[PDB]
Amino acid sequence: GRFDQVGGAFGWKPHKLDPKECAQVAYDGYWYKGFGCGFGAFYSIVGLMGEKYGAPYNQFPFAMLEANKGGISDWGTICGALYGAAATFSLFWGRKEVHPMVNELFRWYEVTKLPIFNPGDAAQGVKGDLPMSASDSVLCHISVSKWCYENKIEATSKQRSERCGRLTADAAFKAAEIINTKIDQGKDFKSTFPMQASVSSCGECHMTKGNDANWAKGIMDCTPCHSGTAATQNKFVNHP
Amino acid sequence: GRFDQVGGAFGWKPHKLDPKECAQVAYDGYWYKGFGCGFGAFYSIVGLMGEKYGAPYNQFPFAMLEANKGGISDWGTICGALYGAAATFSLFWGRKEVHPMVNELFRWYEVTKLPIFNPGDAAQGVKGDLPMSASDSVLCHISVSKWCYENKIEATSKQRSERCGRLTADAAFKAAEIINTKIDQGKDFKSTFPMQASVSSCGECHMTKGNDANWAKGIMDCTPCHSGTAATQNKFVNHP
Ligand code: HEC
Ligand code: HEC
Ligand code: HEC
Ligand code: HEC
Repeated sequence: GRFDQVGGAFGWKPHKLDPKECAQVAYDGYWYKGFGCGFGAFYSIVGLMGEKYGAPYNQFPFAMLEANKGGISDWGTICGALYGAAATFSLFWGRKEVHPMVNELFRWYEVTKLPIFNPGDAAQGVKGDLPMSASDSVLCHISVSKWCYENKIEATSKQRSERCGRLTADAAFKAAEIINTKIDQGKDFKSTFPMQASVSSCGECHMTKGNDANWAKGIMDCTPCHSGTAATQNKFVNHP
Repeated sequence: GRFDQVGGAFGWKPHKLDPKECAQVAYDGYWYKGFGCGFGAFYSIVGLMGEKYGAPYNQFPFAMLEANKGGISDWGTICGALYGAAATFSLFWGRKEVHPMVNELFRWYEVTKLPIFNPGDAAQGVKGDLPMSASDSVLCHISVSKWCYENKIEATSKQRSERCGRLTADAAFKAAEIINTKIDQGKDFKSTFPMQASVSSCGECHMTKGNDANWAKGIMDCTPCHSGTAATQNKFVNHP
């Protein structure tokens, strides 16, 4: 009936992946027809399962993930690579089970200095080395803008598009490892990245049912936006 | 070949839909197995097309959209309803064409007071009117938290669960209108919502090629985060 689907909800069969292969295809996918972060990462997971094991994986409308490029048509929201990777988890597991998987993928992203991946000369943007940094944000605007600012590189530069291309690979690689670990540990799976400090402490009031201050939703690290930093001071007045 | 898909990229045949139908369906879909905002929205478009026209629409793994519940596994990033609705656009059109569609849907969401949709006695979460407001953000965290704060409503209440359900309906409604208009107008589609003030004013420096300060990526309204409001001041020291 209505709301149901071919194969049932979360009824696809997961298959272990080769993280190295994934990082690679994700990076390549990123440049393909200029589809981007979401497409490359998504494809490196479900796309590779399709090439090796056929249906249902190979029946997916892959380019739909172009939607996530630039945090969804340049709105700079969720980093496309992150969505593309986490979305695949929902093809196999449901809400309760996917939560710790995305928590690990997302918390890892906030703290790890990236990119790590290097295509060598398979580089389609700029060959070379790129500065690494921890974004402390799963949001594209924050991740990209901070890095460009800090490194005096333009968000239009071939470098930042090379950077996002490599990040797609790192996220693909990490997501792949998480999928593998999930297949192994079954319903025992646990995130290896503990809850963020700010999330836990602020959460005491803002994310605890019954609390008079329990208004907030979202477990992104609170630090970037709620720290009174120069960046978050009023830029609409006296801002050269 | 690798990276291609059944039907070619953006190869689906779009069909006009009834906005009021989608709104109703999206609202139901929202509660179905607790799948949420992204599931209802996406389904009310592609799902209905499946029910009414068959393959390929009816072949889609709908439950994957549960990935988006609560701003992606409770992370509070892009609102599930917005992503779910926008995603559908990429099944029929390429990024060039989709950009103005997402721009209108997202801008519409920022400036419009919601929710509008009212299931009356058919409310599946909690019956009754709900306070409306413009979020100024396509991010579930800012949208929800600010609304709970300003109305003193726990983010864990049925009231807010009901609000997000209604919001899903509004989003689905608007996306259908956009899709319909896009079908009629073809390559001449233009968004009714213009670029936000802060984005083009701040963008003059930050999102313009060649300018030293060209570091930012993202066309979200800059006001909530770069205004030095009470909210963005340091909440880590002397708070509350
Ligand atoms: C409970 C002991 C709290 C902790 C821990 C933190 N906050 Fe809080 N916050 C609390 C209350 C009761 C209130 C409202 C009344 C008031 O004191 O003004 C707030 C309000 C906020 C706001 C609103 C804007 C403001 O005026 O400050 C924000 C955006 C907010 N709190 C953020 C926040 C963050 C991110 C925290 C951790 C770093 C944090 N609060 C902890 C109660 C408590
Ligand atoms: C930036 C992307 C943010 C992150 C990460 C977190 N919050 Fe936030 N929060 C942000 C803004 C710009 C706003 C809107 C403020 C406004 O104009 O109303 C909010 C709002 C909240 C609120 C509600 C009170 C309010 O000022 O509206 C709370 C209680 C809050 N945020 C808490 C908070 C905590 C505890 C977070 C970490 C898990 C968190 N926010 C992250 C921007 C951002
Ligand atoms: C050009 C005339 C600009 C306009 C208009 C705005 N910004 Fe800006 N910004 C510009 C420069 C050259 C710099 C360099 C540092 C400085 O203070 O001179 C910046 C920097 C920022 C920053 C980060 C650095 C900081 O002050 O902490 C942010 C967060 C930023 N700008 C945001 C921003 C927004 C939101 C604007 C509109 C309200 C805005 N800027 C306009 C140049 C120009
Ligand atoms: C909140 C959800 C945000 C919105 C909407 C916009 N920006 Fe932003 N911006 C925000 C944060 C938390 C940061 C990181 C600050 C840090 O600690 O480094 C940024 C960063 C930028 C930058 C880079 C410089 C920097 O301070 O790191 C710029 C130039 C900037 N933001 C500009 C800007 C403009 C013009 C926006 C609207 C189109 C905009 N930001 C929205 C948070 C958020």
